[PDB]
Amino acid sequence: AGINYVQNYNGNLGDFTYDESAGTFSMYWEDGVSSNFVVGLGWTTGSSNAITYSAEYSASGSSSYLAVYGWVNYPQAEYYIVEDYGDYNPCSSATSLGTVYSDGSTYQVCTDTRTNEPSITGTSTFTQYFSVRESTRTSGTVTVANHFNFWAQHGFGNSDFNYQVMAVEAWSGAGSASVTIS
Repeated sequence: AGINYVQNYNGNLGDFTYDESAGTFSMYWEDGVSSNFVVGLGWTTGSSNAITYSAEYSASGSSSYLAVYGWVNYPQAEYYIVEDYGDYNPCSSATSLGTVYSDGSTYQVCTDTRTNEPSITGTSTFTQYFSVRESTRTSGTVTVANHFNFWAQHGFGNSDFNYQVMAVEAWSGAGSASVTIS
């Protein structure tokens, strides 16, 4: 992997363990949470290389994602390639951009605008891009490039990347996750 960055945003709301040199991490939020966490492992600068992962992920009670997650500095954007998830589909509610096919499934693609919300520069206004896998799974390869190229026709800057990680996020309910990046 060449993992050089640990993502920890409110990981203390649950039990986050990781080992950078093995590329593994776990997160348990068995009791539930009612605030947002995002944890995981990755690289201080994102790129379009494929990511292969393997996970156990149990969050059917939970507003949660298992996703490639990362940011672009300018135009400021937060992005997700959601491989599996719980009770909430961000594309149910956001503006639809269409569909992309990659790595064995279609993904619905959507975007949203967040105003004065926490971001890599503090509090600011940014765009979100989502690809949500139609056949959810917890192991495989994500050909990031196919998503970036599709989003780029819709304004995604597709360069000037900040961090990028394989992540678990939850903001409600309980669940459990253990992930290896290969």
